Amino acid sequence: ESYLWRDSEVSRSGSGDEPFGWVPEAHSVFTERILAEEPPYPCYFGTQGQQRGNNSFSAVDTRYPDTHGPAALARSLRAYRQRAWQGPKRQTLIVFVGPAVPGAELADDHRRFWTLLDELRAYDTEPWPADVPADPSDPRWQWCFDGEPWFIFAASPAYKDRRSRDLGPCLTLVFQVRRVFEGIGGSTVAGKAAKRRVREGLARYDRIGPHPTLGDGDTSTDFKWRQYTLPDDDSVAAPDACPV
Ligand code: HEM
Ligand SMILES: NC(=[NH2+])NCCC[C@H](N)C(=O)O
Repeated sequence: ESYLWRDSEVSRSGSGDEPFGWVPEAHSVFTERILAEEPPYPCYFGTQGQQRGNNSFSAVDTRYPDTHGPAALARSLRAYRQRAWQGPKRQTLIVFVGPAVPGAELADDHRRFWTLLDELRAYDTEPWPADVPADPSDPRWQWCFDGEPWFIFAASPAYKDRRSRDLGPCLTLVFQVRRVFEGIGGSTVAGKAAKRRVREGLARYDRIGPHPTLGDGDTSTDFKWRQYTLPDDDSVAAPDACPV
């Protein structure tokens, strides 16, 4: 019924040539990435959330869009939002989009990601937040669903130098509600300490440095969309080029 899974429920996602028959493998690669010991995954928060049982999963199967597509993901997002606002603050939803496409370029995976986020809006039950501009060209735009803005980023196997955003063979969407950042807002002492620690991790793991669009946390950053789909290099997209 529900396509929202905890780690122990993933194996029932699918088998074989079924819808989601590739999902257990995608899940297994993801957990190996973020639990690796040497070098450790740069985001220790994410590692800790996995070890502690606080990550949830879902998927989109491009071969079954009527049943295992954007409409179903929108249901899973609503169920996740409810779980994310209870119990531990540091929860993440990880969504695999598959099956994997051997040979896909990063730009192909980014286009897929934006099309998904665009499409999901049609299946929201709630009014768009009246304090968040709905127009993606606005500097204060953020992707919103079920009444609130989310934190969201795209992971792909086509990230070569920014290996931290290679989470396995599928386009992967990593969703969180703002609750995750309680106590470690970018302007707090703890929040700065967390940036230093993750950034040291990145230097160890990736071949390219942290991207310029990740700010210092002292103000709300304009054109947050850019952080959703970082390039594999140091280039900065035109602020008006959000594909939604
Ligand atoms: C499975 C879950 C997670 C993954 C895969 C993950 C992944 C990442 C990655 C790849 C970055 C580097 C910046 C970027 O590419 O956008 C990052 C940075 C960060 N993450 Fe995580 N994360 C996870 C969960 C969390 C959670 C649950 C929190 C908070 C509780 C958190 C806090 C942060 C912080 C503070 C940074 C540093 C941002 C900066 O230096 O500006 N992450 N995360
Ligand atoms: N797990 C992550 N990559 N988090 C990115 C945080 C984005 C940032 N706090 C902002 O809204 O400007």
